[PDB]
Order: sequence, then structure tokens, then C-alpha cells
Amino acid sequence: SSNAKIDQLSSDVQTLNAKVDQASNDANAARSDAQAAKDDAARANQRLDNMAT
Amino acid sequence: SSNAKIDQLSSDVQTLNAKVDQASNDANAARSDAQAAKDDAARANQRLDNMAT
Amino acid sequence: SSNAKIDQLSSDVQTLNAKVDQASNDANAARSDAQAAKDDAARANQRLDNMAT
Repeated sequence: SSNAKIDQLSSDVQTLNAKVDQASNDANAARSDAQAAKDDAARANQRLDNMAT
Repeated sequence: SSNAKIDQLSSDVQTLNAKVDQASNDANAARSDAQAAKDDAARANQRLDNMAT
Repeated sequence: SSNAKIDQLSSDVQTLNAKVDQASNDANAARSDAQAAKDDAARANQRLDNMAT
């Protein structure tokens, strides 16, 4: 049914919106965590580099 | 065409579902990897902190 | 309205496509950054491991 199909698509879209917003949250969180870790690892390696002296 | 437009939207939705599920996989993987790296960098810095003594 | 609802869904889909592509970019970037950080932290810990000797 045309109306039935439109209604199913409306629900599908809402479900996708929720999934999409959640994927972004996870991605932004990951972007953040990765940035912090990359900096902290860079810091540990700098400290090691200065160890010879 | 109404039916034609509905059919195109149905296909678009399916494509988005696949893209959405893939973005979540990448995000969750990244969240995991970042957590592990942040911990490992934190560990390296702790070991360095204890180096003075 | 059937046509009105179809038009709203078309716009919703386009918005989701943009959000979906952006979430993937963030996720892939995060995957990359996390990989680099995990390697750099692993490197710092290896260097520390060799410190005893």
C-alpha cells in the first residue's frame, strides 16, 4: 500500500536518525580519546628521548 | 511518480542503513582502540614517573 | 498529504546522508588516530622495557 509504504519509511527514517546520532557520538568520543592518547604517547616518547642525556 | 519516488526512497533508506551500521562499527572499533591506547600511554607515563626514584 | 509526506521524507533522507557521511569521516579519522596512538604507546612501553638493561 502506498500509504503503508510511506508509513514504514517514516519509521525507518526515525530509526536511522537515532542510529546516526549515536554513531556520531561514538565517533566524536573516539576522536577525542584518540587525540588525548596520541598526545600522551607522544609525551611519553619525548620523555624517553631526553633520557639518554 | 509517487510510486517511483517511494521506491527510490526505499532504496535510499536501505543504502543508509548499511552506511549507518558501518559507521557504528568503525566508531566502536575506534572507541575501543582509543581506550586501549590511552591506557597504554598512561602506563608508559607512570613508568617514567617512577624512573626518578 | 501523501505527496507532502513523500517530500518531507526525501528531505529527511538527504539530511541523513550528510549526517551519515560525516559520522563516517569522524569514525575513520578516529580509527586512524587511535591506531597511531596505540602504536606510539606500544613503542614507548617497549623502550621502557629495554631500560632495565
